[PDB]
Amino acid sequence: DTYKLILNGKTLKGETTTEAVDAATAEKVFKXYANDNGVDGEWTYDDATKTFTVTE
Repeated sequence: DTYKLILNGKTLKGETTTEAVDAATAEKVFKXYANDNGVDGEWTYDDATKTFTVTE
């Protein structure tokens, strides 16, 4: 399935999707997009849209 990440940095904002078998593969692609943009923060998940958000 298509999983999405919304990257909500303080100033650096972005979005990305990855095709993955499970959510917690997608989350661990997304944490390493997030951290390697140099952006960390609180993490949420929306099951209905398969979308993570990291908010700095």
